[PDB]
Amino acid sequence: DLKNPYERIQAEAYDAMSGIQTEGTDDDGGGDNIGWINDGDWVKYERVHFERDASSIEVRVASDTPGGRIEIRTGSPTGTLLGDVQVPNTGGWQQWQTVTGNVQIQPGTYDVYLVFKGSPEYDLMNVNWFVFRA
Ligand code: NA
Ligand code: NA
Ligand code: NA
Repeated sequence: DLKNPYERIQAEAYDAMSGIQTEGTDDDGGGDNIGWINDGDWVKYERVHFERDASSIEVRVASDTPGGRIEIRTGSPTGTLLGDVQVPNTGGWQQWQTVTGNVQIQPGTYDVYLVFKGSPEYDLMNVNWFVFRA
């Protein structure tokens, strides 16, 4: 029941969340995405085990609005920021692109949170999956 950050983790496979909902995705491979994302919402993935330092994250995203950003934190939604990712308008809620951002994560096992940030006035993005790189 550990999660491997160096292979895709599906965003709907969260252990806790605040503010979001899931739906079926039109992205290739099918499956699901999280959506209805607003400024301050988050998702938690428990027991994510890094055997080696991570230096970036890659996230599969879509947005019909101006987008926003994803903060990577551990331990709690307020835990130290380890990196972030900018998410642009992609031309629609099921128009998918992969974005990346730097992180610094040392080996260990963590509760990983993706915390969504942007304007409070519109929903920000959809997320299919994410994966870290060393
Ligand atoms: Na929301
Ligand atoms: Na960044
Ligand atoms: Na997914």
